Amino acid sequence: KVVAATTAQIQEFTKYAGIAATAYCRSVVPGNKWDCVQCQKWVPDGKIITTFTSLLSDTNGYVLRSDKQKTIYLVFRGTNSFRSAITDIVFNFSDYKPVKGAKVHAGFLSSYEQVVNDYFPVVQEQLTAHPTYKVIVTGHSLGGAQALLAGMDLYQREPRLSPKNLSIFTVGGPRVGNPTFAYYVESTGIPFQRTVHKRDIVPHVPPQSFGFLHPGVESWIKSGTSNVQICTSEIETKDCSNSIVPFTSILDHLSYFDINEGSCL
Repeated sequence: KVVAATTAQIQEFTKYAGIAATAYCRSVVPGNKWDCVQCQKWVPDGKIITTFTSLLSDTNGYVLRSDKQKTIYLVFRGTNSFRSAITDIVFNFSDYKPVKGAKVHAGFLSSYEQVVNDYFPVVQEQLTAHPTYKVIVTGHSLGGAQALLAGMDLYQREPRLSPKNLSIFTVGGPRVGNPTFAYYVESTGIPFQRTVHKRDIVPHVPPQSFGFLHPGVESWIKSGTSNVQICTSEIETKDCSNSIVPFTSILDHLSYFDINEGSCL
């Protein structure tokens, strides 16, 4: 139930932290260029299909297609001022209208409704252009809450996406919903991989005392770069990053497998 990660999996989890890091380069969004170091390192033939920015909540993201890897990537990020994203949050809920009994964080859902009409027809269009390709959704920090709600809404509202071609990856993701929402997520069968690095605070906020719970399987970077234990349950265990609480840190939020997550370095 608590395995070490095969280097093959450490490679996979690193590829996606590197793509989530690209969303912080201005030149990618709103710059509309794929010429950043991480960019070119993980998906060299990427064609940026779109970028969208929400000036209201500073939720940015982009749709990217890679004919080589047969993947359509949906990537998000919120604000990169992370000490004010954490101190200025409200741990209140909104109803998750698709599922009876579910509720998600109120602010992350209002940032999501703000940008859904900017990616969703573009993704749909690329699956009609490219029907054999898979959709990977990804992000760091607040961008991880958007990614989980994004992959769940693509599941709900697009017939062609299912566990065969929809995948979700986040590094640094906050919790998003109450236990019924968590339950529904693992019930979809969409693979969700939540990596958290060492003592990073943000997967620990909003806390369980307020009613929030994480779905998906946790892969914890314990020491440095290849020491990743996997808590293979699809609901969160106290066996992985929850064991270090309250000895928590915002500084571990800022690099994942040694890639800067926050400043495009």
